[PDB]
Amino acid sequence: KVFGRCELAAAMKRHGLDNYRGYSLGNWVCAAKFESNFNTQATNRNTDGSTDYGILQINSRWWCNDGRTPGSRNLCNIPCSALLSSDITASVNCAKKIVSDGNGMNAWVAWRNRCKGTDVQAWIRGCRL
Ligand SMILES: [Cl-]
Ligand SMILES: [Cl-]
Ligand code: NA
Repeated sequence: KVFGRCELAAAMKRHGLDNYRGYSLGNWVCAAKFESNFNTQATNRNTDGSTDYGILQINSRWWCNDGRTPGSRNLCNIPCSALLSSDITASVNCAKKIVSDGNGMNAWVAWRNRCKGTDVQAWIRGCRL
């Protein structure tokens, strides 16, 4: 599914991401925009043979099992395909664990390079929440 900006803001808010570990909602919406363009079916292969999955491009080397990344962990205890559902719950619950692990949202390269230090508020501007 391809969310709209405010639709996705509202789903993330309902799932408890607004202010999670001190990151306001605009941060999570900006990151989804630049990681997946709000498309829950996005996949992308990395140089090391791992793959990133879903609206927040979560990586199979650590976080989910796709049966094809030798020597990887599955720290969110899910198959990676669960992260491509039109229901973002699986992605959000795994992201909360990632963002809790010490390095915050710097885990998301596109957040670091395209959202960090910008007016992330703008991403929720105009939405009724
Ligand atoms: Cl915000
Ligand atoms: Cl932090
Ligand atoms: Na894995």
